[PDB]
Amino acid sequence: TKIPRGNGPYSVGCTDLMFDHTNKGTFLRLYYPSQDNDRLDTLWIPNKEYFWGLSKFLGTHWLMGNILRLLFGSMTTPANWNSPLRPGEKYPLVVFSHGLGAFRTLYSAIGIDLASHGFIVAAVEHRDRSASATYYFKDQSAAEIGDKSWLYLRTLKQEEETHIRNEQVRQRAKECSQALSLILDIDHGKPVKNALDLKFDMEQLKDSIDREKIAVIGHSFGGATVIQTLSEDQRFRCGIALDAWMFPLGDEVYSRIPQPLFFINSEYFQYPANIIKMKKCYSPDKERKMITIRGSVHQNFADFTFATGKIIGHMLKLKGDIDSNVAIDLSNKASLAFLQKHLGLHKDFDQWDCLIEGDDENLIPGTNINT
Repeated sequence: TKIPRGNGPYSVGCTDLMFDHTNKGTFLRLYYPSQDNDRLDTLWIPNKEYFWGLSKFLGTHWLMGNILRLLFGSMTTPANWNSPLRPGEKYPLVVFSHGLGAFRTLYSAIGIDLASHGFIVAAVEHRDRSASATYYFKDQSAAEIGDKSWLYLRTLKQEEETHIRNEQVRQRAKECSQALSLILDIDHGKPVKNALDLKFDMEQLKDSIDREKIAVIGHSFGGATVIQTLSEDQRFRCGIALDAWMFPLGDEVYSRIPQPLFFINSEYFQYPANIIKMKKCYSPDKERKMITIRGSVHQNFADFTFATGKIIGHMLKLKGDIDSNVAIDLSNKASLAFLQKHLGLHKDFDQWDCLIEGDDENLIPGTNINT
């Protein structure tokens, strides 16, 4: 309801796709240009179990899950649920990777804005136990019945963090690559039975993808995921890391990323041990850009920044000093200029090329840490 509408001229639809039905299958939320703009009715957090998972992630208990559920269980996001895909054009494609404790529906302000500018967005739900919650089906009959097996976030010990975070980032990159293969195979006529029964016929995606114009975007854990996925999969032609959390990455990735990479940071999250890993990606033979959104916190990139009032938002660290709409517009506009530049798009996003340089009252070129 306070999650902003896309600023672009396309109307936006949304659906969910799970294939195959198993814990090793792909689960994603699709944002796309819709033919028609009938009602902004997409349910933001569609199952009680995500609220239960958010509560466990936050360190609270059962009452917190029910409180979040009471507060946000009927909150919508501004996209036409299961609206037909707009025909007649091949769309560039973004694969989006969520942060630790998030899941596929929590970056709709970004997904919806990109889609309103003519992108298809596949927001993946990771099954590495980094999502607060996710689900899959133990067999085709459980899928037919809607009999969901839930998987909740894994809490780690200290001695575990180094090994398990790196295993999770590797699974995450496999899941981004698999999600892309799923969309590309559908684009080229692979018959798929969605494990979820929804009005959106996935045959509409046949011959709807501009297969040369693929990018990967992600927040926090998903920013590390951008870098791992780029190093393994040359089908992704550039990456945008939103407040990348660099800890999970092994030292081998930094030399292994030919594609252009854009770091969009919050002012109040970053720290030298994290920033120094970002600088390790820099090379004179490669395009790396970094900007910092002045007055932003980590949560400015995710949908909970639009979920509360200005005052509660500041106390819970969901909002920064900057206005949440001003911050997301800067991140989305700079993203669009970067995607036009490195995917070769024939649109007008280059009007924001200056935001890539950090040339704005609310942007810092590079970083406040050491730029």
